[PDB]
Amino acid sequence: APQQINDIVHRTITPLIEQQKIPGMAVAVIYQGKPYYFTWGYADIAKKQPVTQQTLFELGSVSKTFTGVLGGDAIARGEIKLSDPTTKYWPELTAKQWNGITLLHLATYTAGGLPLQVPDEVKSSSDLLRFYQNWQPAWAPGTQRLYANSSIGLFGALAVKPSGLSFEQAMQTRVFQPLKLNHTWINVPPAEEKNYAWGYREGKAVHVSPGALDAEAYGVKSTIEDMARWVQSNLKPLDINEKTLQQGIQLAQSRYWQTGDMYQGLGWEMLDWPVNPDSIIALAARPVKAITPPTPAVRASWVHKTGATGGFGSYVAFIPEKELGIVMLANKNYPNPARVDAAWQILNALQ
Ligand SMILES: *C(=O)[C@H]([C@@H](C)O)[C@H]1CC(SCCNC=N)=C(C(=O)O)N1
Repeated sequence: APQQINDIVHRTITPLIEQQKIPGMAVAVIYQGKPYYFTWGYADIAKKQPVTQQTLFELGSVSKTFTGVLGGDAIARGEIKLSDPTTKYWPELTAKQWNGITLLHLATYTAGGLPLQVPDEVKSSSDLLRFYQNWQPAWAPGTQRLYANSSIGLFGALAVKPSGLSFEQAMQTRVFQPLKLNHTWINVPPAEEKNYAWGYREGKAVHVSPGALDAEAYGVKSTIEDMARWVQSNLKPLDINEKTLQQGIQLAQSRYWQTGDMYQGLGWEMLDWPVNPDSIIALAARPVKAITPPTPAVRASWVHKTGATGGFGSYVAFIPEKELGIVMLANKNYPNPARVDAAWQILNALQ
């Protein structure tokens, strides 16, 4: 832990924890390709359990990066094509609004207005089909971006259909295991419960609730160590031995659409580096310009993903061209601006 990294990290995170009243936090900085860990506070306030490098945190929306890479891997395997109509994988989706909506639109939130959340009412596979059949797009496909769990969630569920594997089995065997993310789970096993941090919302300990397509959109839990490893894998995909996976990682970081200064990948979001911090709301509908054809992963990019659950807030960002990256996991959902400002403060300093 070079003193410079210790210094920038502690000087940035200590005040953050104090201002945001965060009970527990873990950070990993990947510098010149190697990880450095830092931990503060509590994983469980009541039982006085501290945050350690083995504490599991709910990644919330950061889970989408895993879904995007798993989708990229299925593409790489030839199991699906992003240009394929959604109906090719869900024939029961006969409603006419689906004509022209492809797996690319689902993966990138450009299907035409799918909702941020699947309604809680949807439980069964039957209610889900009914939800998508009855959904009425406000816009034609590929014209506007509206971040949506019901959009990338459907993408994740359909991308694994050809494999015959459940989404969780596919994720475990095709992404977690090959990358040695041995403490990353969609469902936390009883043996690992001792390490599962509690999230805190209004001072109350809470864990994420089950919901339709939760695994695919916001259901992964992981340790600061596994997330540092996930960041290393995304920083340098070429070191990954599994060909299809190496490929999927690259596909998830290609630039499919542009909205202002940001580009939409599969899961990951990117901005050209260098980026102004200030340049990095329940619903923000934004027109998008298609990148035809998609730009392959650009090394000079700030690649990132923010995510939260009712009780946790997380952020991951990295710059391929600098072999630099960071992961910040907390068991309190605090403002996104504060997460990005802290990450930029640290990475700019190490830049
Ligand atoms: C990630 O996808 C999640 C969710 C839609 O599954 C979003 C939710 C939030 S915070 C929304 C309002 N909550 C207030 N306590 C975030 C975020 O990272 O800010 N991600």
